[PDB]
Amino acid sequence: IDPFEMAVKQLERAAQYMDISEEALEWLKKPMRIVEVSVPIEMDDGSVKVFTGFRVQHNWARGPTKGGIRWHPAETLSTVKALATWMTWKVAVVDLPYGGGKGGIIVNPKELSEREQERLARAYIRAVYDVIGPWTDIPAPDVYTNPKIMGWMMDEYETIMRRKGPAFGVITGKPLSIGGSLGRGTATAQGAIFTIREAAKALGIDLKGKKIAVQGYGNAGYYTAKLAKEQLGMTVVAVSDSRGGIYNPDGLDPDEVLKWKREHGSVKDFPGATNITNEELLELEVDVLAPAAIEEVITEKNADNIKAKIVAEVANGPVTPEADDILREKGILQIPDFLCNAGGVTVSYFEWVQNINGYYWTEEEVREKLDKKMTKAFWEVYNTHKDKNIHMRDAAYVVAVSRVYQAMKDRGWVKK
Ligand SMILES: NC(=O)c1ccc[n+]([C@@H]2O[C@H](COP(=O)([O-])OP(=O)(O)OC[C@H]3O[C@@H](n4cnc5c(N)ncnc54)[C@H](OP(=O)(O)O)[C@@H]3O)[C@@H](O)[C@H]2O)c1
Repeated sequence: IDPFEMAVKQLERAAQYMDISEEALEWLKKPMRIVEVSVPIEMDDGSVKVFTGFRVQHNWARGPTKGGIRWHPAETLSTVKALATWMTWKVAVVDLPYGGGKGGIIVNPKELSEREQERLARAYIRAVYDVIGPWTDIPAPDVYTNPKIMGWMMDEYETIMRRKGPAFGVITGKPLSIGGSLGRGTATAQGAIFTIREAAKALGIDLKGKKIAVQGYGNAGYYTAKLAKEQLGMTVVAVSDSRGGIYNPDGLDPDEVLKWKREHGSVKDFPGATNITNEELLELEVDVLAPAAIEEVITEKNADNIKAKIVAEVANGPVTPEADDILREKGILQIPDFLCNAGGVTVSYFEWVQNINGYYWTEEEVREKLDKKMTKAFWEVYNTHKDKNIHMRDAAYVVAVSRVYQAMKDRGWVKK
């Protein structure tokens, strides 16, 4: 509807910058498989309640589809389809043998208990077994789905499969006790850190004691700031949550910021730092900028006032396309949000590899492998963005869609 057609429009805006076939563009627009299921559960009161579950596998030319599961009351098939179409290219940009998928249940998990959550997860797996699998479709954690739910669903899948294969590999984000992966907690942020270091290297600027402004202070934002300070030599000077923000040119301690927010519910009035708002945060003179909160933080109204040299879109959708154009014509190097947030997808791929191989990597090995994947993804995007003189998002889209086109042409799906 709205989101699916938005994804289709983004795909066409990418395709007009590359030599793709018309039949391939049409094939990419239509998701390969959509599964609607009536997921039944027995409520805690003894009644039976049926929810609507969606499993959309957008494409599997490059390999088994990889996609999250979302439990949000406002879910429609359009949102699932668009998101699946979108992490198709997420797994494409970072060179994974994956397709894109999305799972969803039209449900309000706020008033579902632990028993109800377990039953709903188990019943969703019972409904969507025939269309999933370790080599076919790998669900992953997403909004309102925590690794406890995935332990439950892996249990159900191994129960139904009778443990004939690598059950652990059917889904990702499982608890560390049963087929979990190290680096899953700090994954997206750490991959964003590798991309930030690579962008600084490409731009020609060194990160020793530079300035980074991080907007949004969820787990991802705190990890991004902490890892940037610890590794890159970043002197973070300002961080904001939804409620408010702080500024301190002397540098910040992300551990202290997290402690303050936990103690007081927000980062408001952190000691030693002036209280500022998010719009104050966006225009600050920093070297790196990283938005990690609600989508479309940067708008056309506040794009020409950005002074940061590098923008790392840690959060999804944070910059409007015309604001992206403004930042491009300002000499500001960006990082596409789906290219930036590819750390979680890369570590989920790593977890799947560990499950399939039966061998579990250390946090060290995971870190170096994520480093390699993230660096090659960013460098491919930047090199296409240099050769074709196109935007960051356009370059990443070109890389992803070119890979998917090559996968289909090799599979024979599209003869042209
Ligand atoms: N792109 C991908 O494919 C992919 C794959 C994996 C992960 N990811 C990313 O990584 C994140 C993984 O999700 P997450 O689980 O880490 O989100 P999270 O922020 O840890 O959410 C956990 C939720 O569980 C509840 N909770 C926490 N502790 C609890 C306790 N002791 N008892 C009861 N409830 C508790 C919390 O709400 P209450 O406290 O109110 O219950 C909270 O909302 C996602 O946000 C996603 O963006 C992405």
